[PDB]
Amino acid sequence: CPAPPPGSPDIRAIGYYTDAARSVIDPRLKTQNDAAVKPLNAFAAHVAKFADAYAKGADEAAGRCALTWLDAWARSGAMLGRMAHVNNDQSDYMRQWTHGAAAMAYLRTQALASEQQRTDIETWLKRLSAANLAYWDNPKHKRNNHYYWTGVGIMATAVATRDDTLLNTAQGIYRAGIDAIEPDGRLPMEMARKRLALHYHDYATAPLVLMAEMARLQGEDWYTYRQGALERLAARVADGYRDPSWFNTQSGAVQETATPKASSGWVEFYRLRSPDPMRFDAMHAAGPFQDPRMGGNLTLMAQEGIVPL
Repeated sequence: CPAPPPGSPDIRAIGYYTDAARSVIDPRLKTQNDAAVKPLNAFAAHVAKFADAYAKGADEAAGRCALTWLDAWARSGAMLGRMAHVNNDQSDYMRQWTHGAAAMAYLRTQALASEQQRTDIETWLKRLSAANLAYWDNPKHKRNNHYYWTGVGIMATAVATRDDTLLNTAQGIYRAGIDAIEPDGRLPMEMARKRLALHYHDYATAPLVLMAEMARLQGEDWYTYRQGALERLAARVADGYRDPSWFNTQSGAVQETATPKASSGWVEFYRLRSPDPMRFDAMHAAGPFQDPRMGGNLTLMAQEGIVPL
């Protein structure tokens, strides 16, 4: 168990896209963004590592290691300060993604927390939840995938705290995504990303499924809501990787060749829930998948459960 990095209240992230469709990256700005947010990404990467090692069994130390990192940032009031904007709201997005990754690690290692630790972390996770959720009160922020990733931290905090109010708002974020699916299967805000249209349909499917799976922790079958819709979106994503023909036309760009990776590991869960599961064998074969912002190892979590008992 290493030592936790500093939990600054303040974030200064850097947007790195150059075109309106937010699909062409500036390399100079991505390297600058990577360095600016190295401690946020490092915090998520370790605290998920500690959870994966915990879920391997016979390693209560790793679980208690993450709870030390999470408790340290809790008392630092980390990420609750200034979200510095330079050329966009990339800092806000990092708070959304880092909160999620944090809330997942606490959801997964919760059982080993002391009472000083449960109080510190949960109070922090709810005080983050309020912050990230207040961001989306401004109607000028389109509620695209970014909105649905905010639900990862809200949902995990809700289930971890057993807060029925946070459960509903979290359900509202998921349902808002499911409602955004169009009859042809498209999410029009993800479809407007051109050469990354498939990629962002994939990236949009990840928090929706993961939210639905944590709802299973409380016996709720969220795939019931607007049943069949998420299948349509999930199907196009699986179709797009074999043949990007549809995505090419509906986006007006030639999709960017790419193998499924990391966040696209939502398919490890959804294939257990779909009516037509063998359709996702090709994506499943690209595994295993691991993503700190969704809790860690999605392939194992789909087999052993999000929360190891």
